[PDB]
Amino acid sequence: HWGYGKHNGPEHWHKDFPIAKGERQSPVDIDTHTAKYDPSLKPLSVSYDQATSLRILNNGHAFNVEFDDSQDKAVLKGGPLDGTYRLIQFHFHWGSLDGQGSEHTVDKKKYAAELHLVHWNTKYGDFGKAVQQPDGLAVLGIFLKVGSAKPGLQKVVDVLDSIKTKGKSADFTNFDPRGLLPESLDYWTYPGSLTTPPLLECVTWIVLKEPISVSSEQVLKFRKLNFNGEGEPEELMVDNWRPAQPLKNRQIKASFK
Ligand SMILES: NS(=O)(=O)c1ccc(-c2ncc(CCl)[se]2)cc1
Ligand SMILES: [Zn+2]
Repeated sequence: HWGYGKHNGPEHWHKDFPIAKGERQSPVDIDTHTAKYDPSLKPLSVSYDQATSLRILNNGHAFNVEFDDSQDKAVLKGGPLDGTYRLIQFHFHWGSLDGQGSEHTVDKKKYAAELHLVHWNTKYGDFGKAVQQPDGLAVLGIFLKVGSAKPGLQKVVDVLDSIKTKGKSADFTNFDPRGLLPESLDYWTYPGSLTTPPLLECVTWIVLKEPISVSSEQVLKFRKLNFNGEGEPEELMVDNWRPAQPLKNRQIKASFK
């Protein structure tokens, strides 16, 4: 029953999930002038050569591209992280209009969309145990702006017709998430949360500075998805983003000068 409408959207979530008003909630605004360069941050390691995508699912809130995480095949390491974090899924948040859609903001600027590559810390054995720990997850966040098409996204865009409604899934093998990465791995990092219920405070956020460009046609196809199930009243899957939350007692660190 939580969602993104007038009666069940982000300002209501605290009633079922009181941690919504917690001390390390996400997303946040990234104030680029107050983030401090941290020369001790190690370089980020994104090792996606052996990634094994399996399936694409409309879960009623976003679409997830799911990966085989039963072995160390697509891993994130380095940066602010200790140990090895395994890719489980990616998804996006987007707007009804190009002027909004991202969850994180940069000096209050909203991008058209935001990609989340979700990874779990292998020392906790599985995703469900990992989300109960303060260092359980690492989410790589990448902003999308509208301009030139992203060739590596098109395979995703073109399957969306087959998962229009909530609960639909489709086979989605051999998708290479390297084709969704900008050139630079310069990032900001801070401790935060899942940005949807249950809003668990288990995430090391790593948000890349360089956006990727996608075409207006690509993002228009995201906006034809539905929040509803098949044979229910059509409600377009748009504006599935949580707004910026208070920073509280946290510092955002930059990997670059
Ligand atoms: N937007 S986000 O990257 O912070 C993010 C990632 C993962 C989840 C969940 N995965 C399984 C869940 C219980 Cl079915 Se909730 C929720 C939110
Ligand atoms: Zn997300």
